[PDB]
Amino acid sequence: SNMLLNYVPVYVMLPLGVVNVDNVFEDPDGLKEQLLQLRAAGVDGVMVDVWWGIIELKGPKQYDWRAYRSLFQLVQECGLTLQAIMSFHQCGGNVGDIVNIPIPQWVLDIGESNHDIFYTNRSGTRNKEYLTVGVDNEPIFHGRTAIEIYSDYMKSFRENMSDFLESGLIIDIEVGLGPAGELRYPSYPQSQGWEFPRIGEFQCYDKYLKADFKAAVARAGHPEWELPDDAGKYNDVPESTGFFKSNGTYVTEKGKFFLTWYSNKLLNHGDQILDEANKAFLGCKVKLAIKVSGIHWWYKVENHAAELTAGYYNLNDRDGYRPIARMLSRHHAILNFTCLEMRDSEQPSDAKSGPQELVQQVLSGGWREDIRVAGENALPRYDATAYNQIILNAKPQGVNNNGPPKLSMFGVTYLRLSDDLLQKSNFNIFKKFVLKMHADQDYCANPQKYNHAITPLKPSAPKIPIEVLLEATKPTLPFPWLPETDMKVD
Ligand SMILES: OC[C@H]1O[C@H](O[C@H]2[C@H](O)[C@@H](O)[C@@H](O[C@H]3[C@H](O)[C@@H](O)[C@@H](O[C@H]4[C@H](O)[C@@H](O)[C@H](O)O[C@@H]4CO)O[C@@H]3CO)O[C@@H]2CO)[C@H](O)[C@@H](O)[C@@H]1O
Repeated sequence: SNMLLNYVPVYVMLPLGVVNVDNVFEDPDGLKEQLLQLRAAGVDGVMVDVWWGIIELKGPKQYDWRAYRSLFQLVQECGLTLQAIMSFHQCGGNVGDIVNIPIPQWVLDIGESNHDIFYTNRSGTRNKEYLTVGVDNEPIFHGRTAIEIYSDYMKSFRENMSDFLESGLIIDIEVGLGPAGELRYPSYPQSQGWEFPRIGEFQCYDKYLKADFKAAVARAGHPEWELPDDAGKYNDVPESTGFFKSNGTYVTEKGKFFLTWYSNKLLNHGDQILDEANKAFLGCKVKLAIKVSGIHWWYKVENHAAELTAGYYNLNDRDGYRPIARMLSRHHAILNFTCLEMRDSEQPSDAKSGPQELVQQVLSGGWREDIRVAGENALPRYDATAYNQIILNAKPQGVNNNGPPKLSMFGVTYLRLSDDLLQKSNFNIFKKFVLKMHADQDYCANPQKYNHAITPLKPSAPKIPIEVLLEATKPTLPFPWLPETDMKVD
């Protein structure tokens, strides 16, 4: 078999706010010159937020798809494909967020009077960037539940963009499932202080989550159990907490029970919404995808504090990612792992960071459950170092000169298309990165040639029970990585 079978596509994220809060496509001409640059570089496609808070701004079911229609048209004129994010979250409080885009005002209005629709920490701070899982199924939004809102939105998108869907412009629909569009709790909000190598806080204090928790413990036989109260604050270190120190609460029954409850709320949140997405896009030539954050800090300590916290119940003896991957399998979805570039040695020692290990764990789990795996770089990088790291992760065992590689990622979405990137020296490097992702081949317009043809979305396979999902917590050894890519940028 051909080298082309080694190709991994590359996408570029568009700038935040290319459609402003006013639902206006501000600078088509500018963008256009940029896109044309990417097309000549050999880039396969681009990724864009489809902000819920811009589209359904006016009131319920008052969608205005016009400015996005224009943008998609321009992308299509430029010969690029497109990855569309159903962004049901706010833009603004996270790293890199240069523009503020909130959720719909009319939703915000409701929260003015029912504060418990937001994620809440133990101190009672309400985070407005995303609606809490606790209201997925509460019909308090003018008669709709939150899941109905998301679902209606995706249906509308589907019907209103059907021409672009059928012309094959859109290749994947990333379903936003939490803050920054990631399936996670907002445990590390910059907007509340949080600073890097801090552990973050559990976000289950809104009333619906607290009531669910309380009923559940009571059924377990411990009505008396409460939500954690010894876990510290955003910027603690684990050892400084009752919850996470050795022999702390996290390894008690109560803690295990809690952690399981907490992490399972995510799994079910993701499963239910993907169900809705599957039905909305049924028949379309697209794949669905979700985003999983890379919480590499504290990875190297037994407690994995930041991971727990974000709702990833990952320990050294409990795989907290593989169950997500298994969940994705019934929906035929892709796991988009949002941190691919970092090296362990670039982290402060005191953060006990294990980014490379975390990567191998996550991709291996996906590959093992037989799903497709994609990823992004978490932070803006322009150096060969970062690029060669992404290339290694893309094809962990190198290129197969006589067939398809044994392990390969399904795609990688580079972080942001800025002025800096297009600078002459930066862009020259990038061009190389693109070439080596492409395995030394020229850009290949027909994906069928590299074994990526998209077939019409089928219906989801049947619900897998939580027990079965949870079997995937059994630790496995990762697949073997090369120490260095065989296809470096230098
Ligand atoms: O336009 C698409 C979306 O883009 C933005 O969200 C993306 C994040 O910016 C990107 O970093 C990533 O998400 C998480 C990373 O996996 C995780 O490592 C972390 O980044 C850390 C970093 O590891 C650490 O060293 C540094 O010092 O602190 C950072 C922590 O904040 O958190 C990231 C976010 O949870 O992928 C996201 C989605 O593509 C926009 O904010 C989002 O609104 C857009 O939808």
